[PDB]
Amino acid sequence: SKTTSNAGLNLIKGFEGKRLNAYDDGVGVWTIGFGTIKYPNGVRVKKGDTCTEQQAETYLKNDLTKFEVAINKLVKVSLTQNQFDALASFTYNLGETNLANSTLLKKLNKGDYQGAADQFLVWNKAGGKVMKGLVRRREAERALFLK
Amino acid sequence: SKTTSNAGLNLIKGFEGKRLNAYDDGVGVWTIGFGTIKYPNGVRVKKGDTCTEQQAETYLKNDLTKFEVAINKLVKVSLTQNQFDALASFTYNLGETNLANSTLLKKLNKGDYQGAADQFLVWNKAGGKVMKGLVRRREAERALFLK
Repeated sequence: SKTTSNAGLNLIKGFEGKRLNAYDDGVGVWTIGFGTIKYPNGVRVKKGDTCTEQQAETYLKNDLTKFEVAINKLVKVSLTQNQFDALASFTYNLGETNLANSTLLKKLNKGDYQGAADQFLVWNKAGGKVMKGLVRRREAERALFLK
Repeated sequence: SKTTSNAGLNLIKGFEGKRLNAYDDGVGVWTIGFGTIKYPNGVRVKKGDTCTEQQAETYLKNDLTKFEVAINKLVKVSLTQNQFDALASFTYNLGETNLANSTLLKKLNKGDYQGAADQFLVWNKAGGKVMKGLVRRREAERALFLK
């Protein structure tokens, strides 16, 4: 069973940004590193927390584990490491339920890799508006999937 | 018995957006207007459909009826219109079963309005992922509920 490799980690790190001081993510949930809100020991991130780059990467790798488990359970065809990494970014962003219900996964499990790759681009909306950042993200994920 | 007023309608329009051309939501469900997937005559939205803003408003008001019915059946205490509208947004987003089983409804039906208001905030997850947009929705619903 696969885990997220450096291609997927770099993708996600680019999207989350690097923040070594805890920050309000905009809705009052304190966050640090590359999108971490809870340390692997269960302690919640709080205002005033600081971390190192290595700690942030470890925390990201931990945050990914549940979504990696979901991908390994849900996908029933072979994946290149690039394809797994693209799905890890997609699923980290959108959650396991969106992956489980997606047309992407339906087509993927039929062996239709090209159709699945094109489904990444459908998920470009937040609040019904197409977001340029989500377009760029889905395009990067599709590009890695097809690499 | 109550129906959703302009306040709840604006809350829901906020996070559904407005799209007068039908679009795929990523799970193969074509969607139009303010999150409508089935017209009031039971006909499913399909690719190529278009509607006017007025039609979209009518369709959204129709979509809300099942959730309004659920709230009026499940809630056993008085509600201001603001509180009803907050619950309409919450239940539109999360569904009748989640409302029925919620600590939110349990506290509300004991007459514990402040406890219920605070329970809005725990419903900020999708597919194992805390979502900033969901936190925003829940905080807006709580604020309207408390107004």
